Amino acid sequence: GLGYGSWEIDPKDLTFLKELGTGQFGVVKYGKWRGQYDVAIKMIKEGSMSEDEFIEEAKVMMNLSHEKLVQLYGVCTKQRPIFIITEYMANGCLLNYLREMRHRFQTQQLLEMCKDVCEAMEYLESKQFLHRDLAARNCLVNDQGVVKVSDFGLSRYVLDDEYTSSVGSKFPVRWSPPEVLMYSKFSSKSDIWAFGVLMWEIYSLGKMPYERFTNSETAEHIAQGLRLYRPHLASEKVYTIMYSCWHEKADERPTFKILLSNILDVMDEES
Ligand SMILES: C=CC(=O)N1CCC[C@@H](n2nc(-c3ccc(Oc4ccccc4)cc3)c3c(N)ncnc32)C1
Repeated sequence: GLGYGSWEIDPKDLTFLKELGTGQFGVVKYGKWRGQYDVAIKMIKEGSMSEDEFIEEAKVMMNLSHEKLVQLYGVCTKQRPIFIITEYMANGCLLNYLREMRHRFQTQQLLEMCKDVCEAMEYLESKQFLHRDLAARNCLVNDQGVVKVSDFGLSRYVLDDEYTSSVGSKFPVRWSPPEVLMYSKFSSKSDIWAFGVLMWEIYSLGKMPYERFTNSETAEHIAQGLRLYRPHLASEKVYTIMYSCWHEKADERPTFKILLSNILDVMDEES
């Protein structure tokens, strides 16, 4: 209505129902919009984000739409803290979901999680949109067990320097290819590398990549041409797919379209 741009939600239309905890960038709640639509409300703590840049980017993010990508519905920016209003994903963070041994996952379920993420990433790649921090901790799971990609591109607006540079204590070293760790060279191929590490996280039921190493040791391991090795639940064909994401030469890594074709092939062969 009057006073609101197409990317702006009126916070008065929100009903808060449940505290979900603190996610990356701030406190998140479950609620309703206009009494009946389920939403998540992510509250951005003051001083944590480059707010005007994020608001401009939110306009582009609103236009992204894919069934395996968490939908951004709008933002509430007339007050502090600002809110990010998104699709609600009842089963929460993928990393925590993988770590719950009660699920007793079949490998076909794990491969479907990989396919869900790959479809979202093929869509982002088709829009020339980099995720820049793909990992299981940045994927969500809905009430139907569908995994969707979340927090896409958001790292660009984080003000805490410990998260933003390779030399920072909170940088995603374990999901980064050699050219990012050595030279800060981000590209579609650094999202491909990260996707291979995410496939390893899924097939490992949420183990930390390079679980016995520090970040410093991981960077040395990778720079020396060494890699993660095969999770017990991954078949040789699944391992070949994730390993292809880790070629030392970025231009020899597949695209998300190729990875999708490889995953569908294994799904058919392992059906
Ligand atoms: C370890 C506990 C666990 O599960 N957590 C940790 C506590 C909060 C939980 N969480 N987070 C979101 C969410 C909400 C908004 C959002 O903004 C976007 C910004 C840019 C692009 C897309 C989204 C990102 C994630 C979220 C959600 N949507 N639905 C349910 N739980 C959520 C996940």
